[PDB]
Formats: sequence, C-alpha cells, structure tokens
Amino acid sequence: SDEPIAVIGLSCRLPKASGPQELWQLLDDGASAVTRVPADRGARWGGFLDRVDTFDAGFFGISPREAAAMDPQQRLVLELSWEALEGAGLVPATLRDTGLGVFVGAARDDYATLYRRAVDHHAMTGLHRSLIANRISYALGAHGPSMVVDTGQSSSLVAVHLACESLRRGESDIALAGGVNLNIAAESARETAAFGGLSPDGQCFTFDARANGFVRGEGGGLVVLKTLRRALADGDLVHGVILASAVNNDGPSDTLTTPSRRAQESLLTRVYRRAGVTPTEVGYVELHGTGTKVGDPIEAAALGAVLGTGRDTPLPVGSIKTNIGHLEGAAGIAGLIKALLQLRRRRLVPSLNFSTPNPDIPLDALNLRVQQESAPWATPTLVAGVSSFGMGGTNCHVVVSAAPSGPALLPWVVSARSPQALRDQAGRLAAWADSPAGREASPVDIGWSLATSRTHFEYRAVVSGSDRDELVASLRALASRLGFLFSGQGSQRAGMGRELYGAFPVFAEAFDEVCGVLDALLGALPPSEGWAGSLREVMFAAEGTPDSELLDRTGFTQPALFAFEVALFRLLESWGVRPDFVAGHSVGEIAAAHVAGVLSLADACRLVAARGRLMQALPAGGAMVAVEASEEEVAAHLAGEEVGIAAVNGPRSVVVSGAEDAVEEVAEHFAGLGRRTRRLRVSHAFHSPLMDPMLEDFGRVVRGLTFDAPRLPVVSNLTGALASADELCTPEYWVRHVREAVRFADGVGWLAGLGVSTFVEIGPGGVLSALTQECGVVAAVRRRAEPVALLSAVGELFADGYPVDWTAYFAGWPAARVELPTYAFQRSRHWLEN
Amino acid sequence: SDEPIAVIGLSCRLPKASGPQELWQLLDDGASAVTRVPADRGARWGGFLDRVDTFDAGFFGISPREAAAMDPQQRLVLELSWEALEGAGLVPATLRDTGLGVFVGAARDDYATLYRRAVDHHAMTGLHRSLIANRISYALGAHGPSMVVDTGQSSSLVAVHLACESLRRGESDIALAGGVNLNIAAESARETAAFGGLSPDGQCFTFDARANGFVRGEGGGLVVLKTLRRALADGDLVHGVILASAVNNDGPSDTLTTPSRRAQESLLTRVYRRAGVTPTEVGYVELHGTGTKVGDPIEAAALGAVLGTGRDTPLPVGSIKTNIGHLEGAAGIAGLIKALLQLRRRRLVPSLNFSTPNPDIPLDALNLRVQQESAPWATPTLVAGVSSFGMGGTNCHVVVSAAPSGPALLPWVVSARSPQALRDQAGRLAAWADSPAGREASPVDIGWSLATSRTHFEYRAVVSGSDRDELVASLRALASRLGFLFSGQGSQRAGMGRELYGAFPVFAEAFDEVCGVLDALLGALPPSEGWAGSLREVMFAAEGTPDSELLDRTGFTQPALFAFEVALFRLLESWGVRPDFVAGHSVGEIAAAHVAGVLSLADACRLVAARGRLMQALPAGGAMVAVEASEEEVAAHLAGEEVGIAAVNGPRSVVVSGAEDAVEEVAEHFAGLGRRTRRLRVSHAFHSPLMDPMLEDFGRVVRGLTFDAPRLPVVSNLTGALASADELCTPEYWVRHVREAVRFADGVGWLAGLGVSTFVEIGPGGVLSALTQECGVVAAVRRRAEPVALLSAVGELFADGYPVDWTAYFAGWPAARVELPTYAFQRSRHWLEN
Ligand code: NA
Ligand code: NA
Repeated sequence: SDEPIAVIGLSCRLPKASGPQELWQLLDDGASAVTRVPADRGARWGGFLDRVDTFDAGFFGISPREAAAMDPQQRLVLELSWEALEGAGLVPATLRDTGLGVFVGAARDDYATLYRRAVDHHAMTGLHRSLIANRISYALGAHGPSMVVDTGQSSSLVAVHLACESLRRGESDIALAGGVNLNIAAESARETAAFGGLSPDGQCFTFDARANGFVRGEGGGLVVLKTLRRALADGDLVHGVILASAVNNDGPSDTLTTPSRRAQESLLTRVYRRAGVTPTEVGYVELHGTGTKVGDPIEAAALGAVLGTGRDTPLPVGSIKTNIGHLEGAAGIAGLIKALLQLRRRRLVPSLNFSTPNPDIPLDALNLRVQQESAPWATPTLVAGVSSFGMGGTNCHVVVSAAPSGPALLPWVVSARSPQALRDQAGRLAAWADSPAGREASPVDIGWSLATSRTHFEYRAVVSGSDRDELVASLRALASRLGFLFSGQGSQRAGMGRELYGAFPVFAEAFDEVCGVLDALLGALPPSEGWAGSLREVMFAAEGTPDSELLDRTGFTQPALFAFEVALFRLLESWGVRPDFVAGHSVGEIAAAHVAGVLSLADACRLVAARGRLMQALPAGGAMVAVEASEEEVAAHLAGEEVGIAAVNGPRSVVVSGAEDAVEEVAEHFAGLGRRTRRLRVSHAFHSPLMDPMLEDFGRVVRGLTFDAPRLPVVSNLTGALASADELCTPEYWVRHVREAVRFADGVGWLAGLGVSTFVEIGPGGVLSALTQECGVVAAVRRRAEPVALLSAVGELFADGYPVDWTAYFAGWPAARVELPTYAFQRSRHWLEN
Repeated sequence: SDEPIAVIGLSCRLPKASGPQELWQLLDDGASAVTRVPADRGARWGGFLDRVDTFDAGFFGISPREAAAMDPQQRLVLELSWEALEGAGLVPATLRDTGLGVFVGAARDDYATLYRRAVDHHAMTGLHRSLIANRISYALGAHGPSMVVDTGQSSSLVAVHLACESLRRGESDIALAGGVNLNIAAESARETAAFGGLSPDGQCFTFDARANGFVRGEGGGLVVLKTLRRALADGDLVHGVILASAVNNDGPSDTLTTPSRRAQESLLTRVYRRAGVTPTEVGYVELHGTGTKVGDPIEAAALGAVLGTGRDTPLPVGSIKTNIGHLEGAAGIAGLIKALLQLRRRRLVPSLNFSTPNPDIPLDALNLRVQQESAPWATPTLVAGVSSFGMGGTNCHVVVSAAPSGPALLPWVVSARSPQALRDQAGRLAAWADSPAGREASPVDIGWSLATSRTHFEYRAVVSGSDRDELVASLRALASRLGFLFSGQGSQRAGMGRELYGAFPVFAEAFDEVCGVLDALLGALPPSEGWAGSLREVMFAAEGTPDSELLDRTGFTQPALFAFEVALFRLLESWGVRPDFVAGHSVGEIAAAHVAGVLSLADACRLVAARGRLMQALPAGGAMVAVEASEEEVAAHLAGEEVGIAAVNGPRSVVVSGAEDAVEEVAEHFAGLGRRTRRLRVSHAFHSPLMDPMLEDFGRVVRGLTFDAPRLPVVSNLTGALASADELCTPEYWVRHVREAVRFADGVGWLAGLGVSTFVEIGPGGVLSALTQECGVVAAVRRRAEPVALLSAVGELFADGYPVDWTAYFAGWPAARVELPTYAFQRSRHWLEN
C-alpha cells in the first residue's frame, strides 16, 4: 500500500539506559528503572535520568550562558541527534545543505515553568518548544521540514508517522523522528496528581489486577529514517522496516479523556490493511499499556477484536512503561525503540508488574498473552505493532518488521573535540573492542568503520597493528602547507621499497611502471658490464649480496632513488596526501621536477639513467667530506688556496667535493679547529670540478628532452629559491645542477617564507629531515618495516589536521559497516541561577 | 504536480475584525487595528481582541468551572471551528463519526503561565496545548488525525500544509486547519521585549525605512479544506484553491534566528514548480513581512530572485501585520485568510506603514511593489502566494488561486440554543437580509440555506411570506408522539383543497389520483341525477355556485373529505411529517384506515362512494343536535321514553340523531335546562335508527373488500379504544360504524394514555381540534389561505421538536447555497480566580 521506510539508526536516553545496549540489558534482565525522586530533584516515584542538568555545550559550540537558559530537552535532543546519526554510520557534516527533516514530539515545558517562577535574551530561544526540533536543523545545517508536534501522550509516535509521510512524498530524503519528555518542575507533578491518573504504588500494572494508574518516566529517543529503496541502494544497516503507520482520533468518546474501543479498532484495521499484514503474521504488540482501570481493558478489547480473532496462537503483548514509567510525550518512541531492539535481537523480553490478569480483560476470549520472560522469537519475517494514545484522543499505531583480505597493517583512527574527550573515546573503543560485541567484528571492519563512518574531530590519534589485542593495547595506552623534500644519494639502502611493494599495490604498480622504463635504459647501456637485469631485484636484494652491492654504483643508485620516490609520491596521492611545494637534494630534484610536471616519466628516466651512467664512467680519486662550518668560512678558506662546495646544508653544515687529497687538506683544517667532519661513502666527487668531463655529454642528453612549466611550485637548490617556469625549462639548468652547489638550507628558508609549516622527506630514511630541523619535520619512511614507518608519518600529518583519505587505505576490502560506540560527551552542569 | 485542495469555508477572530466581512472592512478601509494595551489587560502597543475572557460555555455543553480553568485559545478555536463549518454550509452533526482532521498551529501558553503564577482536575485538560486541536475533534466526534504543530511564527501555515497533505493521502476527507495566539500573560510580553524584536513605535513598517521590529497581535482563524474533486462533486462553495504548499528550514544560517535568503529562494522555486505556475502568472504575495531590519531585505531579495526576475510588471506585495500586528503562531492563517478574501473580492488592499522604501531593499532591481491603495485585480485566473517564517528557521509558502421558480410561500427557519440567542439570531439574519450582501441573495435561496445549511437547535421559529420585506419584518418582530385525527362531515367547505392544489404538486398529484378513482365510482352511480363530472370541480367551485351546492350532498361530501384528507396526509409525508397513531370522526375513520394500510385506495374509494350514495338515497326527515350534556344524562333521558346518541364528543358534549320531531323533543329538554344546543346542518340522521334501511346494502359492499392488519396503530371510535388487527378487518365492523355512536372523547383519552402529546386535525378546518382541547392540539388547515394555515401548523410541530424536512419543501428549485451569518454566541466571562 505505502512505500516501506527503513530505520537505519536510533538513540535513547531513558531511566537506567543511557543508550540502546544498556536499554537491552535493562529489558533483557526483566529489571525496573522506576525509583524514588532523587536528591537533586504516587508522585514520589518515577523513572529518572541520572542527571538532567549536565550537557557538553562545548561540543555543540554553545556558550555556558546560552546553555544555562536552554531547556534541558533541547540539550538532550542535540545529543540524541548526534548519537542517532553516528549509530546510522552517517558523518553529520555530509548532511549540511541536504533535505534532512526533523520531527519531534514534545508536550511539556518544565524548564520554562522553573524560569517564570533578571530577564536575558538567551531565554526566548532557550524556552521556546519549537527550537527542540529547529535547533537540530540549525546545528546540522538541514533544509528539510523541522517541527514539534503535540498530541499529548501519542506525540513522539505521531512525529514518526509525519516523518514517514515526508519521506514517502520526497519532501525529506532522510529524517530524525521521536520525542522527549523531562520531568523537571514540581508544578507538572501536582497537575497530574490532581487529575488523579497516578498509581499510588508507583507502578504501571499493565493488564494486571492491581492496575491503579501510571508512574511517570522521563527521557527521549530518535530513529533515523530513509525509504527502504534509498537505504538498500546506499548500503545502510537496516534495523527495522516501517510497513505502515496511522493516526486517528477517538471522536465521540464517553468523556474528553476516555479512550474509544471503536476508534482503536478502526485504527488497527486500517493500518494492518495498508501494511498488507494479517493477524497471524503479527508476532508482538508494544501496548500504550499505562495500567489504568479504564484504559487497560479498552486497549485489550480492541486488539482482541482485530488481531486476536484471526489467530490460533495467543498474541504476546507488553509495555516498556512497566520498566521505565510513562514518558508521556516521548512514550511512543520508547515503545518503537523496544520493538526495534526485539526485532534485531530476534528475542521478546518480559513485561513487568504482571501476575494476575485484570478481571475486565478476558485474555483467553481475546487471544492475547502478557510476555513474562525473555525468549527467542521466530516466524509465526518477524512483525511487531506499536500503539501510542493521547488523553485528547489522538491515537497512533506503527507496524514494524525485521530487516529483509585487506591491509596487513591496520590503522584504527580515533578523534574527539578535546584531549579529555579523546582519552574517553579511546577508553570506550578499547572496552567495546574487547567485548563479545566488539569480538564479533573484523579488526579490518572496525578500521574501515572508524575511517568512513565517524567525524575526524580536532584531536586525533592513529593506532596501528596486526590484530585486535595489539590495537586495543595501543588504545588503552592512549587513554592514559606541506613541503615535500625528495632525498639524494646517501639515502639509498639495501631492500629500499621492498616492504611498501609487498604492502601497497598502488606503490607496486607505480614502481613496476618506473622500473620498466628504467630497465630498458639500463639494459641498453648498463652501468655494470653484462647487466640486463631488473632494477627492482637490485633494490630489493638482501644487504651484502652481489645485486645489493650494485645498488651503491651511482649508475643504479640515481635511478633507484627516482623509482622509490615516484612510487611513494603516487602511493601518498592515493591516500589524499599531496604537497603544496616540492624541492629535492641533487637527484631528488629530478623526482620533484617530474611530479611537478616539468618532465614526463620517459624524459625523467632518460635524464637520471644518463646522469648516473655518465658519472659512473668518471675515474676513481673523487671525495666528499661534510664539514661543521658556514659557507662563508669554507669559501674564505678555499679562496686562499681541484675542490669546491658541493652543498650548503645549514648555516654551519657544508660538503666539500673534489680530488681526494685536496678534500683531505680542507678536512684536516676544520678537524684541526675541532669541528666535526665526516667522509661521505661516495664513488665520485659530486657537484665539483671532477664533474667537468661529463658536462658536454650530459648537456647533449638534456637537449633531447621536453620541459613544461611546473603545475606545483618547485624550489631550486641551484638558486636556493622558488624556480621561475623558465628556470627548470632550459637544458643548461640541469647541466649547472650536476656541477654547482646544492643550496639546500636556502631552499628550506625559501619554503618557510612561502608558509610551509610541515616538511616531509620522500625517500628511504631521514637524512634530509635531520638537515631541515638543523635548519614540523616528518620523514615519510624511517628498526621498523617501511609500512609502519609510513603509517606513523601519515598518522602525524592527520593529527596536525591534514585530511588523509583513510577510506582509500582500505581500497579493495569487502567492508562491512560495524556499530561503534557514539561520541564520549564531556558533560558539565548548566542550570538557571534560581 | 499535487492534487489541488479547495477552501470551502473560513472563520477568524482578529483585532477589530470578529469575522470575515468585518476583516474585509478593516483591510479595504486601509485601517490599523493596532492600539494600546486595554484597561482589563514597544510592548504598550498591540492588536487586541475586544474581550479574551468571554465564551459561550453553555453552547458547547461546558460547565462554567471547566470553562474558567480552560485556556481561552481552546475556547476561541471551538467557536472558530463552529463558525468555519457554518461558513462552509456544513451541518456539524453530519460530520459525527467521519474522517474530519484538525490541524492547529499554536506556539504559546499564556493561560497556563497565569495559572502557575488550589489545584483542581479541570486544569490538566484546560491547560494542555494538545486539547486546542483535540477538543474540537471530541466536540464534533471527528475520527481524523487531530494535532497541534509548533514551528514558532510559521505554525499556523505549516498546519495548513499538513492538512493539505492528509487530504491528498486520503487520511482526512475534510480538514480544519489554522492556528491561534492570545497575548494574555505579561511574562510573554517581557521575554519578547528582552529578545529586542519589538518596534518601540508599535508598528510593523513592512519594507519601509522606519523598519525597527514588529508589534504583537493576537487572534485566530481556520479554513475548511477538501480535495477540489470532492468539493465540486459535493457542490460546495469554493473560496480558493490551494495548488501547492511547501515547508523547509533555513539550515546553516548566520545565527539560529537569522533568516536565510538561500532557503527562502529554494522554498519558492520548489513550491511554484509543483503548483505548475510561472512568476508572471502570480498576482500578489502576502509576505511574512514583520518590519525587522534583518528580515525585510532577505525576504525581498528572495522574492525578487524567484518571482520578480521572470516579470515585466512589478509584483505587488503586502502584509496584514501592518493592520493587526504579528500574530506569531497564528500569523500565517491571518495571511492566508487575507489572500482568500482578496481572491474572492477580486481586489487588492493597502499594506500600511509604507511611504519610503528600505534603503537595503532595491524594489526596482527586484521588480516588486508595496500595495498602497485598494484596487481591482485582473488576470496578469488570479494567483496569490503566502509566506510564513519561524524564528527557528522553519518556513512555509502556500500558492492559492481563485475558484475555477420555487414555492410562492417561503419559510425562513431560524434556531438557537436559548431564547436570548434566538432573538439575536433573528436580529442578525434581519440585518444581513437588509444589507447589500443579503439583497444580492434570492429569498428562495435564503430559505433553502436556512433549511439545509444550518443546525435546527432547541429554540425554533419559522417566519413565512412572499418577499424579503415581509420575511425581514417578521424576523425584526421575533427579535423583540403525533396523533392524526381525521375530520368528519361538517368540516367540508366550498373550495376545500384548491389552494393546496395550486401551491403543492405532491398534494395535486395525490389528489388527482384519489379524484380519478372516485370520479369513476360517482360517474357509474352518481348521487346527483345526470352527473358524470369531476369531484375536483365540485370541491374547488366558488361558494354558492351550483357545483358548490353538490358538495353538501353526503354522496359527494364523504368522498370529498376522503380525497382532501389522503392528499394532505401524502403532502405531510413528503415533508417528513407522519403520525405515531391515527383516528377519525365517522368518515374520517375510513381515511385513517386507508393510510394505516387496512384498505387499498380502490377499496377505500369504493367504501366511501357507496357509504355516501346509500345514505343520500334515504328519505328526508332526519336531524342531529349537539347537546351540552354527559353521555349518562342523554342516555338516562332517552331510556325513560326513533332517536339515539350519534356521538360522544366530550364529558359534556353529545350529538343525538334520528326522526326530526323526536330529536327536537330531546333538544328542548336540554335547552329548557339552560344547556347549549345546536341543530347540525345535515341531510340525514347519521349514526341513528334512520341508517337501519341501508345497512344490508352497505354490508354487501364491505363484504366485497379486502382488509389487511394496520401498519400504524388505529384507535376505533366504535370501541373508543385501540383497534385489534381483527377489529377493522371484518365487514361487520364497518356496518356497525355507520350505525352506532362515534366514541370520539374515549378515543382521544385512549391516545393520551398511549403517550400522544400532540393531536393534529387532518381536514379542512378545526372542528375535531376544538373538540380535543374541550377534552398539544394543532389544526393542519384552519381568514387565511390553506398553504399559510398549513405552514403555520407545521411551523408549530417543528418549534415543539418535530423533525420537519424543510429541505423537501424546496424540492424542484435550482437552489444556490448562500452565505448566512454564523451562530449568535451568548458569551459570559470565564476566568481564573487569581
Ligand atoms: Na478519548
Ligand atoms: Na534562520
């Protein structure tokens, strides 16, 4: 009859049940939440929340003074809206500017009564009942219809009907529906006592002979609704399907507040018809079930006539009001949330306060039974009815049915809006993860869920590992402008890239593409006589094997660093990690120029293959020494005498390069002054006069290439400054670059001045990052496996506010969404002064 | 896009406009209803109702003590519901047990605030906002959905959207929609002052440079809605057609309470699309238009962008808030009711408080104009938009368009629930009838409307006449178990039935059927030698003509009374007037027996034709004298001596009958005692020994007939008691009936004892009714025309609570429904003690 509506999420704050797991534990244990009026606060009994005065104002950007003048019901529905959306796995910011509708039942204003028993401008919006719905719309930036409905004690279930209808019209594409009722003012206690409806025993004796009125309850709840069609298509978890809902009024009843059997019968008949569902197919009804002498028998008689008649098994029935009291305005949504929990647990739970049937309720003639124990529930799909009736005669009935090998290294992402909240979130995720429930879930699905189904708030941590116990232990511990700098020779290492290649197919595919082009060039003109092998085997071979020794010949070293840096750049791209600026030390400037678009892969491969091969053919005798001394000292010392400055790496760190003997003369000068000096492990004197013989040959190679203007800004370590388009686009630039000093420190200075806050080194360790602090610094790949060093670095960019695409880390896993705990609110007291 | 929705009715209680005619007079005059806070009661200004404390509790069956504890807003919406249904021409009792839905916008509880600043059980329902809707449902016994919506200052127009959607789903078949806002508590004045939104001048300067906030207004209104399809089919007056409506929320606005241009634009675009209506086709927009500096320009900018852009003529706009203030919760329904009045008057009316455009509102660039004078409005059908916006961001827009020779003697039926209310109702109907408006209406249409489109309350009058001036003068004067007794010989009169026959085709058709059968019998065996004429010509001929003299020959007299009585019985049947008991004097017992089903028309015609003919053939010499004396005296006097008792008409009224000389001997006996005696004008001594010669002949006629058991109870004036089935079903009964005394007084006694409260005489005057009081008595046809005497008698049965079908009086008139005044409430003060 009507398009079905999926529930894809829910939330609740009920007496002794501060979420849906807790609610199940109260109901499954057959426990009462009814108690005596707490300290802080038939009417000396009720179902109470623990606190009604506390709220995380800070989380919603609400000032303590706005928060103090704000109805606690508005505060509670902001929290439940956030929790319901998290429970559905929706990141709330993606609903900004969308058609999300908010439909809330609320029939009581106790906070406003307290305030009216020093008038400021927060009171107007703090005390107006319409803002219970509209403040949600504002906070989420939702454009759907946003309204409060008042039918008294059917309000929250009428709100669900209106939400369902808005979805079936296409007016809303998603809706929050339910209600709230907080019993804060003594005035509302009296007026209900003086009407006479309260049980002097403080129990709803639902369908039972003691039936003598109701006991009050407070709290709230919401469901998240979509069309079943839209929810399937979007892959949401379906908790339940609303097949139909109906609203009517009693009309001409004996008094204003006497219920009508005829109206209730007419309601049930109509709604079960549109739902297309017979009485035998219905497995359970959540009653209005308040335990009043007039009301209990009329509700029983109507259900018997419509749903008991068609049957051969008694219809089980029950009321959560026997557990939590009568939530009045929010009574219906409590009832629906119990039916949805029953549907997904595929269990029924006790109705309390029952032992002897009401004499006026002939259960056998009606073919009904009060559910008195927990029990499995099976096909008579499962179907449940929920009734909610208002004292002015507006009745609602809902018919709801049951719903119709990944990375080796696993990141668990966690965040919150304060340090204390992040410690809590970690604690809570630890505890859940360790739980029966948590242990059901794959650690890959948990990861995926943390990455894709949660907000990345301001305070972030990433924990990583191979299994649950490691991830959990790292959570328990927690509880208690990007500048890419590409590495140069000296940063190569045996096995470089092998672990990344094993872990990450994006790396492995980019790497085999680069190595494929380079293999052809090294094959044509090898820098080892005979060699027509694989560059990948040279790079990945174990330390001290023959292949591995080839890695230190500059003819292989320069291509190896190029392939490693490009593959890593591309892996980072697939995770949304990309630079604002690039720069490289010596051969790393070719990778920089490549990823900035100056050179095609083919031309960059040709350039680095020749750069290496033409340098390897130079004769023995070349040396380089790092000296602790300023450029000005080393150049003053050399001017007073084959040798020159290969690099200016810091205000007191220079490399001198040339004929071994002349280099050793300058070394013992600085050493003699008591400065640190280090002989570099190099086959040749890079960036020195000894390069002079290969410049004309190299110059002929670079004149065969194409240079385009960079698409990313590039800093030149030749000029020590930002490169003009025209700088990097002349063959001559790249000949000068071989020969003259690498102005690495001035480069780092120039990038700072252009607003780089974080420097990340792209290459196989941390040489260029020691250098940079020495002038945020993270080394992309530093004792630990490459995937661990990489995730730790990307973890640090994320914790500093970089938008890492954690979802793409999980690409190619059959991801199952998993139900994680909701946000760890950090609640303070916010209350009127008198 | 959406099924269109007809408005078939409306009502309003607004500042200085206590209904829709008054509202038009305020708006058309370009007058302000804004004033200073009255005596009894920027915040020393507002639009106020005259009284908020008065209500007709009595009319709704509400006790003064329930009424005192009841929110005036609930009281006001009961009155507006009754007035809206009367305005639509619906008799509310016909909506009992139907699908009527009630959707009310209400965002304020001032009465409850007064009460909370001696706790009784009327307070619970008196102070709960949900009963604003539900109490209507209860009072009308309606089963449709019944709810209050709270979106703050858009509530009443959202209520209309929800009502439209319930009608398009088929959930409601008719709906009441609108809202209410009463400004009763000082507390709500302060909280709005302290938010800062109030104009310190007390005016909404809508779209004007002084724009400095709003002034408060109070009141309420309702529309009556149906699908346009259902309303056409039912022949309702259509006031307006709702083509589409839409609701959205501002979403992420600068603050909670800042309106959104983008959201307003999106709303308009969407709603005009579904309405299938271009910007050039729209003729006017009723703005939210509150006269706030932030709000005025955003509303102007959004309307310009969506509706001003498409145009080449400026869009006129205005706000009733410039007349009556800001009704907050009920602001929208006021706005819609202004647009509907514009649509049906086909006029636009001034927006007040305008002279200089707001500098932030570029009217020319936007292509809008503030309506500043009354003026005709023509095709650019007419189409108007209505906007209503809530401070929490929920916006509503409605697109509404313009709608797509009888009885000679006229009854005006009028009723009310008290004598004072009936005097008022008559006064008000007089005044309206005399008005330009009233004078538009046919006096036949007014009659028809009073009969078919109003409740027949407990205190009834009928005024009748030939034209407006006579009917009106009779209203101004007003302002300051049925037992049918059929007449016998002596009640005939020249022209009997001629006026009824001229006035009432049901009489004329029943009469020509009876006369047709009798003409054949009198033709076969005439009681005047030669006669083969028409019985109708004998009865209708002028006094003292030859035909008229035939009417007094018992051979014609007995058939004439039979035809007149049967035709009149059938005319009364067609007006729903029918007996519980029948009885007749002598020949009237044959009509009684006929309409009770004992005899077919053919058999009753044969019986009365022969009864008359066989008696007319008896010789001259017979006499009858009515004597003032008991049966016991006359029988004691006759026993001590040709003559007998023809009738016992009362405890001291007997007729003696027989040989003229013996009758005259008994006459002068009673006269001699000083008793009244009257010689009857009779050809024969009826019910005497002189009948003895025709008994065997008559006995042969009655033995040819068929007698069935009566379907109505019949009293026999032979036995003076209820007849057994078997009594009237023997030929012998009807021979005895000719011969023995008519026990008329004992008959009247027997009918009293069976619970007859009203005796109506069926025949051409009042003989049997003098007799009956002498033992309620109305003569159906007594100086005045037969139709006037008949309507006066039927008027009296109606005033005593008989359900006369006045609608059928008007059968065969092209009836146009006419808009009559609504119920004259008689209001008393009902208020809290402190
Ligand atoms: Na009721
Ligand atoms: Na807003």
